[PDB]
Parts: sequence; C-alpha cells; structure tokens
Amino acid sequence: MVVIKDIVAREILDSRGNPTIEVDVSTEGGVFRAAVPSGASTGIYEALELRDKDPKRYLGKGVLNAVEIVRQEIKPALLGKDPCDQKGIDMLMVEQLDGTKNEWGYSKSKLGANAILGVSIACCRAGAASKGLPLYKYIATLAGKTIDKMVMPVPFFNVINGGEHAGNGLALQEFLIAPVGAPNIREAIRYGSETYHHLKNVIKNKYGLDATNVGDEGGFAPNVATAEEALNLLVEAIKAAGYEGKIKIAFDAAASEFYKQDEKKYDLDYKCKTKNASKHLTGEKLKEVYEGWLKKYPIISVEDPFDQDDFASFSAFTKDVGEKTQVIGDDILVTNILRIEKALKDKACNCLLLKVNQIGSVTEAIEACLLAQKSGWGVQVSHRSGETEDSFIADLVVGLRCGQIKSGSPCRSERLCKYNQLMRIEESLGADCVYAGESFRHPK
Amino acid sequence: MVVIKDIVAREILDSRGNPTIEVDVSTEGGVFRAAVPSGASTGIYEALELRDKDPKRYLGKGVLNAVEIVRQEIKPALLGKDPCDQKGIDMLMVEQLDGTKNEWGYSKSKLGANAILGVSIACCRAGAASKGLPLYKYIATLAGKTIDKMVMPVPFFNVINGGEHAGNGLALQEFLIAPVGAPNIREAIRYGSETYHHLKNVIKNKYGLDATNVGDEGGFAPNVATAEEALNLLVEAIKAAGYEGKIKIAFDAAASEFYKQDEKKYDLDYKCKTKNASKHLTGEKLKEVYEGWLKKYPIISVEDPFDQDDFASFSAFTKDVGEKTQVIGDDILVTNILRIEKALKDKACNCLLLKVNQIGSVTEAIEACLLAQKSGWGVQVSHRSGETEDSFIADLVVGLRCGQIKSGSPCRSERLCKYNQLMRIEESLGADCVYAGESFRHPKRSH
Repeated sequence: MVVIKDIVAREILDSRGNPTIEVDVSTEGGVFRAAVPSGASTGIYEALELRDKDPKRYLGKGVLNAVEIVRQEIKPALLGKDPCDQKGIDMLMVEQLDGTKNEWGYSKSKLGANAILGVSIACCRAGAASKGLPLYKYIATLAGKTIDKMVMPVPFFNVINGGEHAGNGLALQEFLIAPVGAPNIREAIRYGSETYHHLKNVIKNKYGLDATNVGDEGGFAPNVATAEEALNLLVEAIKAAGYEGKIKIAFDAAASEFYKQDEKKYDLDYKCKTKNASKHLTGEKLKEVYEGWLKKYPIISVEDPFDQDDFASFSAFTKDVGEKTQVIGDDILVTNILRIEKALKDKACNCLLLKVNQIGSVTEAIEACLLAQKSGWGVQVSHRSGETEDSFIADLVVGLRCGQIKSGSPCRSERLCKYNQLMRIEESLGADCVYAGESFRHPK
Repeated sequence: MVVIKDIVAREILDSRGNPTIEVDVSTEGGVFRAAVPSGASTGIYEALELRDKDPKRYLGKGVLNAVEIVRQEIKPALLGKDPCDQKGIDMLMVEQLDGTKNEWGYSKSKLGANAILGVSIACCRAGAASKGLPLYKYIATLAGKTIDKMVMPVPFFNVINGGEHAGNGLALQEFLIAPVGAPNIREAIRYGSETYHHLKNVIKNKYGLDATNVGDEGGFAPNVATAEEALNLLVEAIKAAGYEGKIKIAFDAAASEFYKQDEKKYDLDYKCKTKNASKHLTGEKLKEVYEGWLKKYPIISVEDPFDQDDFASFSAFTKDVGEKTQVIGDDILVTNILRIEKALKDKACNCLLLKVNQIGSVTEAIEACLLAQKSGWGVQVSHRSGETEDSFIADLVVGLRCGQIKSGSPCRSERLCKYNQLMRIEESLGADCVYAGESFRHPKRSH
C-alpha cells in the first residue's frame, strides 16, 4: 500500500527535436518516470495532445501548458490516491477532470492526451513497484493475463520508405521485414539487424552513399518508383543475408494519402509527373493489385490498404485474404473502441494497430487490446514517428501477450531502446517465456 | 559501507544497429546499469575494444567474448570491493587483471576497453548511490571539484556533414552550431532545436525532401560543394531563427581524411572526379584558408584542422589564432595522456575532445580532463558515432565542470538522451548552477 506523494512534469525533446512531456510520479517507493511519444494536436477521431501554439518557442510545438495542467489540475486530484488503482486513476482524469467528449468517445481535449498518458504510465510504473513486480508482469495483471509462459513478440522493422516520407515514386508509405522464423527474440533482432545492414550496403552501391541516410523511423528512402522494385530489394536482401524463408515481408500502404475522395479512386501514381489513367484504381481493383503481390512475395501482413473511411474495400479485401494474411487497421481504427466495434461488425480488418498515446490512457489501451483479442483479432503494438528514450511499449507488448510489435528499424536509439528492452525481458524470464514465431497473430 | 554483490553483462544494440556491451553492477542498494558506446578494435594509441570477429554473427561485431570476460575475469576480482573506490577498481582492471600496453600506455586489449568502461561506469553509479549523491555531484567529488555552484555546458550540435560522412563535395567532416548566447541549458537546447528545424526546411527547399534525411549523428548531408556554401546555409538558418549573434559556428575538419602523405599537402577537393580544380595546399596555405573563414563567419571552434601527426601546422595555427579561437584536438590526441602531454609541450591545441571509451575508465578520463584544465586548455566531452540510450556523459560534463559538450544534433534519441539529461540536472540544481555561456572554454570560478 503506497500513495501518490507528488507529481511533477517537464518539457523534453522527442526523437525529431520536438518538445514532448515527461512525468515523474512519487510514492514512498521512490520516483517513477514516463515520457510520452508525439501524437496529433488536431484531429477528428483520435485523442488530441495539448500544445502551446506559441510561434516564439519550438515553432509553436511547446508543451508548457501541458506541464502546468499536470501541476494545476492532475496533481491535486491524485495526491493520496493508490497508484495501483489504474482504472480509477485513468477514468478520473479522462471522465471527471476532463470530460471533453466528441461523437466517437472522450477526446481528452482540455487536459490533453499527452498530459494524461504521462501520468497514466508513471502511476502504472509506480504500481508495479508497489506490487514488487517487473512492469511486463504487472501489465499482464491489469489485463487479466497470466504471468507465466509469457510470449515474446515478433518485431516488424521499417526498411524502405515511400509515400509522404520520401521523394521517390513509391506510393506506399512503409515496407517492413519480420523474422517470424527466429527461435527467440534476441535472434529475431540479429536477423533484422543483419538483413538491414545488408540492405544498406545494396543501396549504398546502387543509389549512392547519401541514399543511406535515414528517416524518422530509421528506414531508407531510395529512389524506387514502384512497390515491385521495393519488394524486389527486400527479397534479394533477405536471401543474400541467408534468411530466405525465415524473414517475411509486410507493408503499410497508408492508402488515405493517395485516395481521391470524390471520384472514389486510389491513385498509385499520385507522385508521378506524367500521370497514367491505368493506375487510378477503384477499391475492388486496388484489392486485386495487393492480391497479386501476396501470391508473388512472402508478404504476411498489410496495414491501411485503403482510406480510413472505406470500410467496403477493407471488408472485401479481408474476406478474400483474411485467413492466411493479416489486415491491420491503423488510421481506420485510431485505437478507438467505437471505431473498432464498427470494424468488427463490418469485418473490415482482422488486426488492431495499438498506439497507446492515440487513445490516451493505459486502461483504455488495455480494454481496446482485449476487445480485439476476444474477437479473434491480432494486435500489433506500435511506436510513433516521434518517439522517446522510454521503452514502455516493450513491456506493454509482453504484458498484453500480443506476440507482435513494430518499433522502427534497428537504427536510432529511440527504436532500439524498445528492442533492447525486449531482450532484457527475455533474459529475466529465461525458460518462463516462448517466442510468438509463426503464431504472431494468434499466440498459443 | 555497501559492497559489490554481483556483476553481469549482456549484448544490446547501439544507435547504428551494432552490438555493444551493457553492464549491471549490484549492491545491497540496488542494481546499477551502464552501456558503452562504439570504439575501435585496432589503433596504436587508443584503448581497444574487444570484438568477437565471428563472420556469421552481426558481421563480426558481436561482444559475447566481452560479456564472458566480465563474468569470468572481472566479477570474481571485484566481488566484495567497495564500489566507491573508483580509482582502486579502475586500476585493478587496467593494470592487474589486464596489464596489456603499447608505447603510449595501457591498451586494455585483453579484457577490452568496452568491458572495463562498462564496469567502471556501473560501479561509479553504485558509488554515487552509496554516498547518497546524484551521479553528477559524485563525479565532482572524484574530480576534486566543488558541488555547490555547478556549471552547465554549452552544447555543440551537429548540423551539416561532409568528408567521409557524405557524397557531397564538402571536404570538412562536420559543421556545428553552439548557442553561446543562451541564458541557460534548456534555452540553449531550444535555440538549437529551432535553428536545426529552420535549417531543415531551408535545405528542403533548395535540395528536396531526401536531403533532409539524417546521418549517424542526426545531421544533414546536403549536396554542397564547398565550406562557403555550407557556412552560408548556417548563417541563413541562424538569421531565420532570429539568433544572429547568439549562436556561433564550429567545425571538425578531420583533416587526416584529406591529407596526402606522399606530397605532405592537403586537398579540399579530394572527392571531385576531375582532379585539377585547385592545387593541393601545404599546412601554411591551409591555415590561411581557415583564417580566411574566421574573418568571414562567426566560427568559434575548430577541431582536427590538420593531420593526426602534423604538430607543426597545429602549433602554427594555434599560435596565431590563440585567444580568439578554440582549437580542439581529437585524432591527434585520442584522449591519451602521453599524447596530451606531447601536444601540451608543442602547444598544438588549446582544448581536449574527451571520449571516455577511448581512454577506458572513468578515473583515467578524469585525470585527462584535469591535466587539460590546469594547463590552460578547455575540455569538450564528446559522444561517439555509435551511441546508446545511456546519458552518462551528461553527468560527466557537469561533474567535471567542463563547460562544453557535443552529443549530436537535437535529433535521434541517442543524442537527445544526453540533452534531456542536462535539462533534468539543471532543474535539480535550480538556482544553484550557472550556464557556461560566453565562458565555455574555461568556466568562471565561484567566489
């Protein structure tokens, strides 16, 4: 039995040089810290983070107002409370102290999702200490999962970039590699790292040294015009690295970015100077293109294949490929219960991309994960473009028994601290853990 | 008081995706962790790392051997010792357990510079805890410096890359910006981040979206042909940010990369295809070229202006710039006492670039810093190309009261990791600390 003795927040910088919020919760057991990744300050479905909007500081991206919220609103309301009452603390902040609710659920507009999550994670971390348990086992406790035979997740490393993250012709946003065939996660990380360096070398020699400079998530943005060229580089790299058959491929289309709202078309050539009518596809036809790549390449997962509001296409694609392939819903679900329930009723997808700061609290993150799992869906915990030194999602993925996680390329320490944390988790557990492997989407 | 109960180590990944060692020293006061950055497994001056060299694991960069060394050689030797005796522990490893050496001091080859530094830093963290002091203050007591009016360092952020780190025409390796005009470290960081983003979008318009991708240290590699083109971008970036006069420039030439041994001349166009742009320059002319830029642009520091062994030039350059510009030694010194002493005698520099894993231990890192400081030189704590999420050098630079630190651009968390740590330290100390500012070369004393 411990209680919240103090709560102080501060402004720190995320992986991209932009301010983010870090919180320190104190109990008789010590000081507990949590740093929140970056999200969206404006939006219609997701939880909005509070930013100063002062052009004279950090180009308007400061979080001082957020720091003051924690001190002036959240602190006085939590002093004396038991940090182990995760649900009580999260619902107090979200429903009572804030209460700002849009038509899709609580927005967390007044206090800001960033201020709330910071406290939620810090209390969650203080609670684990109060119970004398490592973070991963404590999360499992909150989710109703068991603390033995915990599943280590399959990591999804970003490798090739397109869409709005590159000047190349590639329309899809991300191409990743996933070592499902590794015996354990420490090896999974090696397979990933080696294949990644091999790919770097290939790019260095073909596209030049400057093409080996990385993007926000640590991936490369070589001058490839089509998905086929991207997919070809990956298969060559995997084979050359010696992991043919042990490392699979996955991609994030981010189709919303190339969707033509009125005519209801998807323009695979939205970046090309000379436009081709043959590439302005309807949902049903875009589907067939993906189905073409699935039979030709070892693709095991597809994220945001269509616009965030095109449930028709999602449903059709999932109906055709759902059994043997994973269809992740990111922008379409936005880690939102109501959005998920609608997806479930329409069988839009079969996997939830879980961005914790997108929903705002740990309790809400957990219920969303549980809803997906109870419905037969898989769950992939995700990082953000703007991450931090905090490895929370690493313990989260293990505690929620997802057996699946994408947290960037094996490059840039905001991505690696998560992967490093997973390896420590694995040592600690030792024989008391198993690797998701081929069962990443539905762990045993 | 408390003693060492156990020492373990594991293999983690550094910022470039290469393995490195992480050590956990345990006492009754808890478990203390330390991760070391990348170094070099070969060289004739510096402390050498121990790499597995296994053709089939991590391209020969594994560190399982280093991890086993800690377990079978170090651990048994340290169990029961007080973690506070930093010097006793550091010398037990460097001189007795290891003992290997070259004509420039102990190399730390048998146990590995990485295994020893990992242990040294972990114990240092355990010692701080024993004494009941934050790591930075504990380091101050080891260096024999006061813990009352501590000094925050001026940060040197990487911004434009060249030489071997870029396919562009720029011969110099790094260009940095330093907010000497900021009132405190948190402001210095803001100034840096703002100027960095202003630079980012200037580059975006003139070179395109791909040109904004970052290198190992978070900086950019725009296709600029000369130093003049690079300096103009920085001047422009600084003015757009509104910090003209408050943010100065610095650069690391890494001149060794463009020195022609056979000719004994430097080539600023060594990357150009056609090789007749301009004749190669001697130390003399190269100096004049730098002095030329010192008048043109607000450059306050120059690192590795000449070849790793060209003391004649260094001396000549340091002599006529003297009090108005900082001249850092990196490759020429390689954080080696005996090298520092030769450079001191020859007046080759007026500042030391301190790379803690290059010398091997915290104790040696401290005497190196103390040797520089008491001889009229500055000390600039530095990061490595391959960093980790360990913010140790943040507390080191504060504890040593250096007044200056380079730890990458305000991009990539292995870099922000250190900058964020400096801001926490500043909060902790509150009204009980000062910003080096204008005095970054030699922080003013307290009275």
